[PDB]
Amino acid sequence: QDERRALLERCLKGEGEIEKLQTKVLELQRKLDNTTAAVQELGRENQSLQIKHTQALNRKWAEDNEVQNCMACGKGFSVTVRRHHCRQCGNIFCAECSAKNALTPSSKKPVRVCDACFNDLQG
Amino acid sequence: QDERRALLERCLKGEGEIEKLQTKVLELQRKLDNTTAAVQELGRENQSLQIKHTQALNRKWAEDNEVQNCMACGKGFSVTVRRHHCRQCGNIFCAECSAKNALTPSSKKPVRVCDACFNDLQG
Ligand SMILES: O=P(O)(O)O[C@@H]1[C@H](O)[C@H](OP(=O)(O)O)[C@@H](O)[C@H](O)[C@H]1O
Ligand SMILES: O=P(O)(O)O[C@@H]1[C@H](O)[C@H](OP(=O)(O)O)[C@@H](O)[C@H](O)[C@H]1O
Ligand SMILES: [Zn+2]
Ligand SMILES: [Zn+2]
Ligand SMILES: [Zn+2]
Ligand SMILES: [Zn+2]
Repeated sequence: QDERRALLERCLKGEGEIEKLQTKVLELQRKLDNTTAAVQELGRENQSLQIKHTQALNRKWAEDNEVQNCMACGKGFSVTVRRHHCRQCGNIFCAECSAKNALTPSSKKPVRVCDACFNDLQG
Repeated sequence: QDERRALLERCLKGEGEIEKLQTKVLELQRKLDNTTAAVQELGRENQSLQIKHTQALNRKWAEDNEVQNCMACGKGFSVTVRRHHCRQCGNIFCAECSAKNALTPSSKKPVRVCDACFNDLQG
């Protein structure tokens, strides 16, 4: 009589704690999936950055004969299509791929830079 | 009686399943806490690289008026203690803290750089 009246309580209360726990689990799962996806994107991004920073440090003024085409548009050099350098990356380009001058740490007066390095300086 | 027997079981099984679920809840929390900690850590890392990167992509030839001391030894500039620039970072140094020349992407010939940037460009 009162025996089953209390067992139902224990049971009903249990089948209820379960439903709650299960919900908490689907919850933490999604949040885990969410944060896991982000920490992985950070791992890739950190390797991407360290690598680019490294490549930016090796930068050196290129030797003319080593570059036969504009490092930006691929145009070939000749007597009519002369060489120019970017004071930022040290690469060689035609005049149309280095028509802009910018303020760099190498000179007080703006110097020649390629389009890529120009936009990097944020201006 | 068979009714009382069944109920007890229903309940025991319920208790069994709850235990499993509670451990799982704590497992997912442990993992979510570790990942959430790893996220903030790697995030600060990439930010620091962004900072160092943006900090370089904003360096210009420092104005002499805005630098009253060698960016390296604090040595103050005078009529005799002249100002000099490092072509890699654009900062100002005394002749003693910028007595070295190195190869940069800004010129074909070695240019004046501070001790830092020299050894920075691996000597
Ligand atoms: O006059 P030229 O014979 O074209 O010589 C070129 C110029 O001196 C370019 O200077 P610039 O970058 O200031 O144009 C330089 O970057 C090239 O390496 C040289 O081949
Ligand atoms: O000649 P001075 O009167 O000292 O003028 C300084 C020199 O021209 C320095 O050239 P340098 O770095 O190539 O020596 C330059 O870095 C400073 O900005 C100038 O104020
Ligand atoms: Zn070109
Ligand atoms: Zn460039
Ligand atoms: Zn320097
Ligand atoms: Zn000094």
